[PDB]
Amino acid sequence: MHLKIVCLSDEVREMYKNHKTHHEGDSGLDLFIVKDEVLKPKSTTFVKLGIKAIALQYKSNYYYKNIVNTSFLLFPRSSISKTPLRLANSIGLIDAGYRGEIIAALDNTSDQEYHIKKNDKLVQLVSFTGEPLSFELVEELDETSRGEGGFGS
Amino acid sequence: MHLKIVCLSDEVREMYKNHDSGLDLFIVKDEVLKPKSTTFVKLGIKAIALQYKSNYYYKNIVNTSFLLFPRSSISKTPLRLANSIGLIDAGYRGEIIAALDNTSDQEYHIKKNDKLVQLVSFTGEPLSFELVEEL
Amino acid sequence: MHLKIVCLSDEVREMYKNHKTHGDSGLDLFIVKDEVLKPKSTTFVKLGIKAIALQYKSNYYYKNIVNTSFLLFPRSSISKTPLRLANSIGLIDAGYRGEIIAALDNTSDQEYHIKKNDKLVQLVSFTGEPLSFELVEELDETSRGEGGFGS
Ligand SMILES: O=c1ccn([C@H]2C[C@H](O)[C@@H](CNC(c3ccccc3)c3ccccc3)O2)c(=O)[nH]1
Ligand SMILES: O=c1ccn([C@H]2C[C@H](O)[C@@H](CNC(c3ccccc3)c3ccccc3)O2)c(=O)[nH]1
Ligand SMILES: O=c1ccn([C@H]2C[C@H](O)[C@@H](CNC(c3ccccc3)c3ccccc3)O2)c(=O)[nH]1
Repeated sequence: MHLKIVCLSDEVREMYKNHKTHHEGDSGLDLFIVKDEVLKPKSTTFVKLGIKAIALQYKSNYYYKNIVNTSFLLFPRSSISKTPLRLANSIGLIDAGYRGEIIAALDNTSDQEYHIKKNDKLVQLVSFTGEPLSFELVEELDETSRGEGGFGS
Repeated sequence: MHLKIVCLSDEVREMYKNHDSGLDLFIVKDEVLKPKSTTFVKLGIKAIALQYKSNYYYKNIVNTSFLLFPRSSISKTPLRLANSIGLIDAGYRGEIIAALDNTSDQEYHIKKNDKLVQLVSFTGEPLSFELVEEL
Repeated sequence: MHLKIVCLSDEVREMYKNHKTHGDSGLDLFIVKDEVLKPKSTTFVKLGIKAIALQYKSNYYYKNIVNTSFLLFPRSSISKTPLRLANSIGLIDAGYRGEIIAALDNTSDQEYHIKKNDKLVQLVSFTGEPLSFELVEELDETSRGEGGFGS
């Protein structure tokens, strides 16, 4: 599976240009926390990840009664387990047509505020097939304004 | 992936007659979830999933296993799916149930027509469905 | 999907030789020793096994049998307990050689006793295809694979 990722700021672009934990073969792509943020105790926070993405896979014939955009998954990283933060929707399902910012809905199970920091890695993108992932940085996902493409401001 | 769905009452049939990687499932009856609880919420349907046969390593159409995901909008409630993602094995013929944890210190009211969970294929392929009398 | 499983003790080998729970999409994994989980805690519970998953090679877009990634799911029956899988679903990458661990949140205000033979989690293929398994002594020639020259 190949991800095309639009970074929503120069700061975010710099993070993904120097991605330090992605290796050839990996089934998950770590995503960064992109801004220091305080998560309220016993709360759900919709944490913006500063990127938009599409996933590309080979077309397949499927029962329903070359390369195509496909749905993909947002998993917690195993290392989230040492924190009090949990993914509210368990596993995120990003449909093939979504052009919005990728968000992690994080439950803070602690009675204390939780500080997340730029460069923390709490979630990862994954293919439905679990196949190795590649990615590249692009300026737009498609021609639409939500896709960050097309004419004008 | 194609689902054949048995609705377990005419009220439920009505909901699915008047109903993409996930197929939203409805809460089919108003219900109060106790504070700090797990409730097995019955969804009033049985279902089998059909996909093309594949050669797999071990040791035309087949019924296959499928998944029960939370909807992303569950996040806006205090309810969480207890078993994370439900696995419905190919052999299952029972009613589909969502095990919902109410993390609130107060009771939570779910209503008929609420959509908290969805059925998903292992491949994330588009889903179709039809209503049947029998699996 | 076919799993090659290394059991890390004879006690664990005894369990998997006599499985009893296993065309199924999930392979149940055992709790392998009695353990007490503290209240309001996350415990990294060691499952006493290492495992590689094998599938037929498939062509994938990226810019005969192979090692493949696989998943650690809670069992549906975990729902009746106060235990929850901290990371939702575990992702085990192709060829991973460490002991498989279940990170379990005890959401109770009471300590929770897990017991040898309890089944709380299961291994699952990304395709949901039936699973087979066999017991092996090593995954590869490396010490982390439990193989190769000893001492
Ligand atoms: O885990 C997910 C799952 C889906 N989506 C995409 C596809 C979905 O179509 C979209 C839903 N946005 C919701 C929202 C709800 C739960 C988790 C994330 C996002 C939302 C955004 C901002 C505030 C409050 C809720 O996000 C996502 O970004 N992350
Ligand atoms: O999330 C799931 C996972 C599996 N199943 C199917 C296939 C599994 O083989 C089966 C387990 N049924 C149990 C049960 C226990 C926990 C969560 C859901 C369901 C049950 C049966 C009767 C009453 C109340 C609960 O349900 C399901 O309906 N939902
Ligand atoms: O649920 C999972 C997911 C991945 N892994 C494998 C593949 C992952 O690559 C690996 C992550 N190991 C971590 C760890 C952290 C949380 C939960 C489990 C495992 C670890 C354990 C003990 C000490 C230090 C770290 O475990 C696993 O054993 N169980």
